[PDB]
Amino acid sequence: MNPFHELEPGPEVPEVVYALIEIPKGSRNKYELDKKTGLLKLDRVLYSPFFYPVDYGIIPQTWYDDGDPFDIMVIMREPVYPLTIIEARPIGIMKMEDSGDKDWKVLAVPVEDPYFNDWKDISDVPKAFLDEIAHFFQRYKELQGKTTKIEGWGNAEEAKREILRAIEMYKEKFGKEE
Amino acid sequence: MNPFHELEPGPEVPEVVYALIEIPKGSRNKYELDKKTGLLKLDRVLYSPFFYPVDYGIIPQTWYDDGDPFDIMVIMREPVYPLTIIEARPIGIMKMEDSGDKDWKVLAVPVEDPYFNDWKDISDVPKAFLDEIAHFFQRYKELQGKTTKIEGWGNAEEAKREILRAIEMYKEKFGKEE
Amino acid sequence: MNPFHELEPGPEVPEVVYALIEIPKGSRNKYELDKKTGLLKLDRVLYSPFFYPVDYGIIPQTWYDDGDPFDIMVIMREPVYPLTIIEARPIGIMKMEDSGDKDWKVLAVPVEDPYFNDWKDISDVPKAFLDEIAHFFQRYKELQGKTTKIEGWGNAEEAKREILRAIEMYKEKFGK
Amino acid sequence: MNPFHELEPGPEVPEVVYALIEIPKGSRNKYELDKKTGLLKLDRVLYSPFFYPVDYGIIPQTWYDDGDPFDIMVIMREPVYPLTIIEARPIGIMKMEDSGDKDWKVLAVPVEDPYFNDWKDISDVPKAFLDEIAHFFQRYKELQGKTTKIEGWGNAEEAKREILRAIEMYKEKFGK
Amino acid sequence: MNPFHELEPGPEVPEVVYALIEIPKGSRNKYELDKKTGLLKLDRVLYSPFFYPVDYGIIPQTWYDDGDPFDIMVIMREPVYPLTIIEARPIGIMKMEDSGDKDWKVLAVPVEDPYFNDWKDISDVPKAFLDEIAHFFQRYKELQGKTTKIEGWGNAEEAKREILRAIEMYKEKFGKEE
Amino acid sequence: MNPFHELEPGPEVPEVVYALIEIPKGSRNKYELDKKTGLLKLDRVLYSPFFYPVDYGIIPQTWYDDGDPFDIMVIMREPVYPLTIIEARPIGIMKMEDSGDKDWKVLAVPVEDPYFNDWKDISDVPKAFLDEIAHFFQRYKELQGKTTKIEGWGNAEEAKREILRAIEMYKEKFGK
Ligand SMILES: [Mg+2]
Ligand SMILES: [Mg+2]
Ligand SMILES: [Mg+2]
Ligand SMILES: [Mg+2]
Ligand SMILES: [Mg+2]
Ligand SMILES: [Mg+2]
Ligand SMILES: [Mg+2]
Ligand SMILES: [Mg+2]
Ligand SMILES: [Mg+2]
Ligand SMILES: [Mg+2]
Ligand SMILES: [Mg+2]
Ligand SMILES: [Mg+2]
Ligand SMILES: [Mg+2]
Ligand SMILES: [Mg+2]
Ligand SMILES: [Mg+2]
Ligand SMILES: [Mg+2]
Ligand SMILES: [Mg+2]
Ligand SMILES: [Mg+2]
Ligand SMILES: [Mg+2]
Ligand SMILES: [Mg+2]
Ligand SMILES: [Mg+2]
Repeated sequence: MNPFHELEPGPEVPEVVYALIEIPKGSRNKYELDKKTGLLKLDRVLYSPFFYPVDYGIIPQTWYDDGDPFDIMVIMREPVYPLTIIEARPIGIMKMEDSGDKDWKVLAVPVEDPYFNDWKDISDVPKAFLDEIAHFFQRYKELQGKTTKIEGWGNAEEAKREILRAIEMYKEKFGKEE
Repeated sequence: MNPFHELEPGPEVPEVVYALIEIPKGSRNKYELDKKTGLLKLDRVLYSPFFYPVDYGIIPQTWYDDGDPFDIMVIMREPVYPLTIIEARPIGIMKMEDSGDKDWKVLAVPVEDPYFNDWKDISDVPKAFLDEIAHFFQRYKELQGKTTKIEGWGNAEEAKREILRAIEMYKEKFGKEE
Repeated sequence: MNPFHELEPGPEVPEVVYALIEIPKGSRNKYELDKKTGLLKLDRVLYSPFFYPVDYGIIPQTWYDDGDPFDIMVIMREPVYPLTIIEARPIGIMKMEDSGDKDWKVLAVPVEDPYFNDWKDISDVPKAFLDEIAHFFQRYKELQGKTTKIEGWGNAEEAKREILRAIEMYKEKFGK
Repeated sequence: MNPFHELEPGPEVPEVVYALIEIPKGSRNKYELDKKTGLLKLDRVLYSPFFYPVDYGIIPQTWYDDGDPFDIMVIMREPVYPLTIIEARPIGIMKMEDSGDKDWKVLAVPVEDPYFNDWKDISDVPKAFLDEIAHFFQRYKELQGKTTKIEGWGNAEEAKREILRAIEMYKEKFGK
Repeated sequence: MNPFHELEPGPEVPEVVYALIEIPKGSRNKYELDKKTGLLKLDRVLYSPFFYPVDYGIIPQTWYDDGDPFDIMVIMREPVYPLTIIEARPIGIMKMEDSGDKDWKVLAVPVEDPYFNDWKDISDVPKAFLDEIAHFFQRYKELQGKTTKIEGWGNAEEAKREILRAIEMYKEKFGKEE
Repeated sequence: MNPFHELEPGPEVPEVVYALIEIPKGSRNKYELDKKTGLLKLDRVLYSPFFYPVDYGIIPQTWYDDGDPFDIMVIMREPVYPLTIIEARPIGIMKMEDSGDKDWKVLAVPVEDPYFNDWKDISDVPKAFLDEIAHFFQRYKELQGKTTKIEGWGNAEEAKREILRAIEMYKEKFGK
């Protein structure tokens, strides 16, 4: 019944994916999906007084180079609740290494918030906002002794290539028969 | 595992029903239950800076003329979280057409909040509050080009007739064997 | 000390003005600065479940055709508290009438939030956001039996010429 | 400017009074207006996980048997910010003693929230809500070793006669 | 699919247990897990303007003398959402009778909030905080006519004995085969 | 009335000081008291998704090496509103430089929250909490290109000697 395994990656992949939100914007508690049960679990409380700048979660039925479900960040005006499904349009991708692992993260906007109707690529996002997101990931685990390195941002096309790669990695990981 | 299908319509229908809340009072995000999975899903962000004036959701194992689960609005002092069950006493019904469809909505109070112990019928509700609810539905989809028409309010008896009709429509819709 | 009279209209008028916020984004309570004392006052509770879509207030030492200080709307990500001063860059103006009075409202962004650094004119705002603000003013007083008429949006140059006109109306009214 | 002394008790005393809110509904921090400066001050943090069930404050230019401004409770759907003025219609009065002093508290509704238009007397309030307010005052200082004694609720006519008495106590105390 | 039955009591019982949170700190709504479905349900609205001083919930696969899942209180700086799993370190136990029933409650801290790293026993908690918790339970059902009696606090060792007893009572209650 | 100048530094300096809060815990908006008028002003929005980990403000009638009122951080469970006065017991001091200026900050607890009754010195604070505060100041202005240097934490005795020094700097600056 774990929604990570049960939900499809999206209704029109990779143009529109499902984002399963784990962490609402504004939260200092780092939630994740419990792997066994699919419940929400507290992974940690962030060691610094930082908050997630985006709603944050995973794309169902994906896996990635870092040995986790593929991360997705959805820009929401009003945060959602954990375990909410958002139909999301990928617009770019944050390129980072986290303790040496290729922990990249899709950046997306909600299809059904008209505020974002003309946001289709990484160039549509205010620079200071991209900088704030990157800085969060650069520093949020500094007090835990972790080395993170932000490479930069890729465009919507690159995000979509990576989503398709992650859908394939899930099939290989869990032995899914086409 | 979709709670819309699994939960009973109520413990003492139609005098007391279960309200499965999708949208907490105060939310501009319009959540609904995903039909396939039963997870919470973002349907849309409202196009106007309005908020749901009531906790809003559905009665399990109901269906209605508009091709959806039967809508219920519960008056709560402190909003609940999405996917919370409230034992609710129907006190009236909002009569409206939404794009030509008979989209009526039960108005109810929580059985277990003593604040509302003497609220048993539509006449117990402040007029301005009924007007605020009606006005929300009159205008919340105006920027989406939708025609809605508020007819008025029915009493507790009429709400209860409609609940029993909706319980029957669900059985017919999903081929339930008595 | 009544901040409407004590504060200047801005540090670099009309390119940068001071916005004295009365109503934080997200409020359904309609607060105003009390004319007499300068304290925050509850004017009303909105009759509908609407909330202010922007941080809303006044430009100090202004007056306007509707017999009030000139209104200003500041787009803020995190709302401020009532009676907070924000250095604000006008980027456009909502043209409307309220109960038959000309009641236009400046739209502005905070100078000191870098998110908005490239917002300089009305074309920089998402359409749907302008539509949501206009719709709020179109309908928020409907249950009070009041009529508003929304004309549309003017640009930053219009907004600035209106700010100057409102500064001179304050001198006309209170000056001397 | 100390608003307790500067503001009038009301626009139409005792039918409509001004409530100067100190504590928004939902607070566990007990704020007061500082006697000296008129700024908001933290008096204490309540010793128990209780929150004020009403917007709580004072009527300006009043005094009372307990050596404080006369207390007022305003029922608000959305809480206000501290130091907000609310035009309030008294509808009853909580009769209690606090540490042996007569410390009654007016119960009022906002004139400008139409939700409360038909709330005019103590019989218009749900019983359970009156019970919750009384229980708050019965127990909120228990861990401080303080004794409160709740007598019961008086009606709107009592409340108004007490407001007039408190207005005259302010003149007795500060008058001249 | 009821997580009370599906989740294990903890990853390292009784030193570390899972706390399944029902009620976030700050809530006046008293939520519980629906027994049949595992959904969140509104049990009541508290009759007084009190709020839960701790995140409050249950340890999975436990049962207690009072005929309920064993209660656990987790001290969180930022409240979690209902149905969140917290890995929790027991540090003491609140001893109370509620309408004559032995309704004791584990007090615990999150393993993964470093703020609490040196909280290991009841003596690490500020006295006023223990007093506030006890006073809440002493008075929160006073308007419902219920007699509650707070005995005091036991230490971490006693809390852990009681957790193991509750794990056994669950096996006996639901006929679990070792 | 500008509370920075009007309020005294404390009721029992330096054992108990008045903290005039500018920024509630949890804010990303950086508010300050306006030097001119004493109103709350938005100085900036922090460039990163950081929030103030403490209620943050100033001690009235103090001045400091960095050309500002002396900063104070009050640990509060429930944040206060801006411009609230809190009676605060200093328990330590964050030693840092900001853009090359000595910009130390008192750490204090509220006298009137019994939760903190046994917090009297810097050793009473959880390590991780001191680390989180220091890290906030280490990184919160990084995207503004500003350099801060965190030296470490001093104890209650240091903090109190600094408060006295800051009280005398105010007299040096404004005195007369
Ligand atoms: Mg994750
Ligand atoms: Mg990682
Ligand atoms: Mg990853
Ligand atoms: Mg629905
Ligand atoms: Mg419809
Ligand atoms: Mg319907
Ligand atoms: Mg007008
Ligand atoms: Mg107007
Ligand atoms: Mg006209
Ligand atoms: Mg106007
Ligand atoms: Mg007294
Ligand atoms: Mg008293
Ligand atoms: Mg006496
Ligand atoms: Mg009194
Ligand atoms: Mg329970
Ligand atoms: Mg019990
Ligand atoms: Mg129990
Ligand atoms: Mg400096
Ligand atoms: Mg500095
Ligand atoms: Mg230097
Ligand atoms: Mg400084």
